[PDB]
Amino acid sequence: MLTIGQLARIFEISTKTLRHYDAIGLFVPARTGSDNGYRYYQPEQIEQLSRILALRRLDVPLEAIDRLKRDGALDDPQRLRHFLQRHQHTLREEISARQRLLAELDRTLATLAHWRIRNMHARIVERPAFSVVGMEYFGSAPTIGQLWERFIPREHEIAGKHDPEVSYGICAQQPNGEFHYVAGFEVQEGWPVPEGMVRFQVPAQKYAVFTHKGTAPQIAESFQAIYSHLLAERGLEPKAGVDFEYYDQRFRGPLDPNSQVDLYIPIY
Ligand SMILES: Nc1nc2c(ncn2[C@@H]2O[C@@H]3COP(=O)(O)O[C@H]4[C@@H](O)[C@H](n5cnc6c(=O)[nH]c(N)nc65)O[C@@H]4COP(=O)(O)O[C@H]3[C@H]2O)c(=O)[nH]1
Ligand SMILES: Nc1nc2c(ncn2[C@@H]2O[C@@H]3COP(=O)(O)O[C@H]4[C@@H](O)[C@H](n5cnc6c(=O)[nH]c(N)nc65)O[C@@H]4COP(=O)(O)O[C@H]3[C@H]2O)c(=O)[nH]1
Repeated sequence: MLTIGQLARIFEISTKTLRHYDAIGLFVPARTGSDNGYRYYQPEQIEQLSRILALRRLDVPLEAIDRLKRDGALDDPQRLRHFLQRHQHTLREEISARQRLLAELDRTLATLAHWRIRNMHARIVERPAFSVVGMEYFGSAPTIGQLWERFIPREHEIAGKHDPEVSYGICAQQPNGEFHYVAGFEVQEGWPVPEGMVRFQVPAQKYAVFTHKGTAPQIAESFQAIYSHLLAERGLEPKAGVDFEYYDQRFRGPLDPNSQVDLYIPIY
């Protein structure tokens, strides 16, 4: 025979969970110690307690278990299997119903994007030429976001940062056809350029500035809307030159949906 401590041990439960079961009359010990008032169980009851605890593991309430114990369904493998399949069917439907909501949710998230784009209004500004030092990349890559994580650990090595709280994602066109991306900071001329990095000069330009209020992978969608109609709808025409992303305090990481990024679109 097993003591309540031995039983509770091999099932890793508390000893009063078992006295409780005894008070309910759900799981009664085979006999009570006639000289210590202790509870003692038979090895034949292990599989019975095992099934009781397996129901509790399925979050089945104890009063349910007590209902099964009384009307004999708990000690019947066919009636018990029936209870479990039924409960299984509910779990599957609760999952299906929630999965349907995720589709409706994801469909609703898409419409929120168009609403955001419709609210991305342009502000026109002219800015003089300024110098940028950082890690450049020559070539039409299918990575940028990787250039940034390639660039963030070496940011410290840039001396003479005129304004360290703002950085730039510059994209310059080449008569090549290819484009030239550079991630860096505005720094005054004369300071040394860390090894493996470059100094890029952004010319003076007229700009249309669109505030992208979203994630960084979502930046491309803003660019698409900008060149598909947003400039035209405002009678502005893009001009060949260098654009850039303007990251300041409003930027909170490439995957934070609360990040804001100004996109300086050169125009006529
Ligand atoms: N103080 C106390 N302890 C209990 C009681 N019921 C179970 N135990 C504990 O459970 C062990 C084995 O239980 P068992 O199957 O009755 O197996 C027992 C039982 O079959 C038999 N036995 C020993 N003493 C007595 C006794 O006073 N009366 C009876 N009828 N049988 C006894 O010898 C086996 C070995 O017993 P133990 O080595 O002492 O070890 C016992 C004892 O530590 C109880 O009412 N009082
Ligand atoms: N046919 C049927 N009768 C229902 C239903 N819901 C309640 N009842 C009746 O109402 C009594 C108490 O229901 P309760 O307050 O929800 O209290 C319930 C509940 O808290 C728990 N319980 C028992 N069976 C189940 C079960 O299958 N699932 C769950 N989740 N809880 C149960 O234990 C109590 C059961 O006490 P009983 O003596 O069985 O008595 C039950 C039962 O006769 C139902 O969906 N179908």
